[PDB]
Amino acid sequence: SSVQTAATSWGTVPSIRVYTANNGKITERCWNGKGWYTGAFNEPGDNVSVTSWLVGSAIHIRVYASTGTTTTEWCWDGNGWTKGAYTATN
Amino acid sequence: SSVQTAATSWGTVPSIRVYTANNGKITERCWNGKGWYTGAFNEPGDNVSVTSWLVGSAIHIRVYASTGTTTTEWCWDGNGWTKGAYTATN
Amino acid sequence: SSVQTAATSWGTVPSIRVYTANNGKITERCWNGKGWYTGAFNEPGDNVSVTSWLVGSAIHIRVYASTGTTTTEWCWDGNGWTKGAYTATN
Ligand SMILES: OC[C@@]1(O)OC[C@@H](O)[C@@H](O)[C@@H]1O
Ligand SMILES: OC[C@@]1(O)OC[C@@H](O)[C@@H](O)[C@@H]1O
Ligand SMILES: OC[C@@]1(O)OC[C@@H](O)[C@@H](O)[C@@H]1O
Repeated sequence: SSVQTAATSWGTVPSIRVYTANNGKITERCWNGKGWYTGAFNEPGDNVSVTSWLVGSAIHIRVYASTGTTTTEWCWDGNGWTKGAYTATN
Repeated sequence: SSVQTAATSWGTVPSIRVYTANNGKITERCWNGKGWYTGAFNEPGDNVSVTSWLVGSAIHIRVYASTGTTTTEWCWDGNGWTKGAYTATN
Repeated sequence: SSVQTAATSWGTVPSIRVYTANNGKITERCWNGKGWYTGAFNEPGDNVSVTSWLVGSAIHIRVYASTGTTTTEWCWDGNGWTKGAYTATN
């Protein structure tokens, strides 16, 4: 009956991204040290998890969105979100 | 029917913090390389997620606790837990 | 009615591990920069969370699997998964 969140962060400011799944809809709230705002991420899912890493000063993000037994990976690589190649025989 | 956990860690020992939401109550078990113990975190929530970063050797933690459509951020910055400024129009 | 995932990553390639709990069974899909494959992790749980850290170039992983009010820690330290010492009075 409650929403579910995943979070990642990078740097020392830091930057934060919080993802929230809500009735099959996943949104993103972001923080970069000046204020909270709403991010470009809007994707279907009943559950979400996230991890992130830095390549120099480039941020790369992977969000794992799941409806039922199917799980989809979304990749941020600085040029808008794109679908990843993840798979599973759940 | 089961409890839900989130975890973060830092350093090389390392330090670990595991957060558990249980019937709207969120507790914290901690590890610093000598034994598991119970942490100062005790907050209302049906769901939890966490991220953390280091500023030199200072640890900063952000825990995201959710009941229903409302989500609250708690900040550790070395001086006890305090409420953060996170928001969302869920 | 949906599966639940947790994710961690390390390095710059990077390496990714995605954990999925599905009807009390937790599996692992892995990525090391050449393709997605299925990992050695197969453990009972209705919920999962993960964190990881590096000691030089050695990866250490901690997965937190939960059925009901009981929560179990599994440790990867380069020599196969082993049970950890975590505890809680949930
Ligand atoms: O497209 C980006 C990608 O190749 O990055 C590495 C892994 O996250 C893959 O699942 C993903 O498809
Ligand atoms: O008070 C600490 C704070 O400013 O830190 C950065 C963000 O986590 C904010 O949501 C939070 O309120
Ligand atoms: O056996 C490995 C271990 O000691 O590593 C540190 C902590 O994760 C403990 O819970 C765990 O048992």
